[PDB]
Amino acid sequence: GVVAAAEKTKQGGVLYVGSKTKEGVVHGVATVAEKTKEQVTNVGGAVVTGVTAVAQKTVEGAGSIAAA
Amino acid sequence: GVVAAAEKTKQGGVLYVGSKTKEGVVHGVATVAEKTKEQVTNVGGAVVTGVTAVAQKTVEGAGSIAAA
Amino acid sequence: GVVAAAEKTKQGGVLYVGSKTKEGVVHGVATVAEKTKEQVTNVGGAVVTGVTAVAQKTVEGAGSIAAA
Amino acid sequence: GVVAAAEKTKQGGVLYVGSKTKEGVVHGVATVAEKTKEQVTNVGGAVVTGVTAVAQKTVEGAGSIAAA
Amino acid sequence: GVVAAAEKTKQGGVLYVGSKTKEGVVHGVATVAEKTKEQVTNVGGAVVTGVTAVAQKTVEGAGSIAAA
Amino acid sequence: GVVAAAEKTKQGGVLYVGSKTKEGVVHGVATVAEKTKEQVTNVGGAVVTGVTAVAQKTVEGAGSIAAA
Repeated sequence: GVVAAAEKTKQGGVLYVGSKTKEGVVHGVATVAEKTKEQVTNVGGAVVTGVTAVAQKTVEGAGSIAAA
Repeated sequence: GVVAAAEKTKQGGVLYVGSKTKEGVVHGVATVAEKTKEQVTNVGGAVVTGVTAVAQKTVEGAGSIAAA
Repeated sequence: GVVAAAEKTKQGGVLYVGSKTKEGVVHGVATVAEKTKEQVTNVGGAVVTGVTAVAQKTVEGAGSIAAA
Repeated sequence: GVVAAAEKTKQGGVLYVGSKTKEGVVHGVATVAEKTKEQVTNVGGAVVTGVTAVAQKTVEGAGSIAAA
Repeated sequence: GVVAAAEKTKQGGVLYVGSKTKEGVVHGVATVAEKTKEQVTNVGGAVVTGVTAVAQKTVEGAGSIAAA
Repeated sequence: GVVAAAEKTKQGGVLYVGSKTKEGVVHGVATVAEKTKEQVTNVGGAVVTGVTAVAQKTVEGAGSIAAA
């Protein structure tokens, strides 16, 4: 087997973005393989894909991953 | 078997986005493989796929993954 | 097996971006390999993909990963 | 097996970007290899991808990684 | 096996960029190899990719890495 | 086996450069080698890729690395 865990505790801003382009296909996070036995795809934290996407102060949480 | 867990505890903003392209397709997070025996896709945290989607202050939780 | 974990605790700004370009495909973070036995894809913290994407004060959390 | 972890504790801006270029695809962080047995891909901290991306005071957390 | 970790504690501005150039593809940080057994990709701290990208006071956090 | 770690504590600006030149592809930090068994890619601190990119007072945290 394999193990992982996390927790959070706590005890105690303007931004301008105008987008402009005529074309672009976009992929966030990816991998590919033919003839491949153990394709394992793992993702955590904060992630998004968009022709525009913006990351103000985005992560206050915590985390981890493991495999194989 | 295989193991993970978490939970969250606690003891105690302007942004502009204008979209512009007419259409051009987007896929957020994915992976591909022909001829694959141990085909595993695993996902956590905060995720969306959309032509625009935005990540203001998004993650307060916690989490983790394992497989094989 | 493999093990990982993390936590957060706590005890105690203007920016201009105007985009302009005529075309661009964009991929955030990616890798590729044919004929691969142990294809492992892992990501943490904060990452986002867009023809524009901006990272004000983005990470207040903490984290780590391991595999194989 | 392999182990990693981290934590944050705490006890106690004017910038302009004008974008202008006519074309240029962008990729953030990436690597590639054919015939490759143990492709292992890992990332953390704060990283983002676009034709322009700006990193104001962006990292206030902590972390690390290990594999193989 | 292998180990890594880090932490942060704490106890206690104008700049101009106008971009102008006619074309440029840009890649943040990358490496490549055919015929490779132990392809390992690791990144930390703060890094971002753009045809223009600017780093005011970007790191207050801390970190390290190790592998294989 | 292998080990690494670090930490930070604490207890106790005008500049003009406007960009103009006609073309440039730019890569931040990279290396390549075919027929290479132990391709190991590790990076820290802050570095950013852009045809013009400016680093006022950018890294005030700390770190170091080793692998294999």
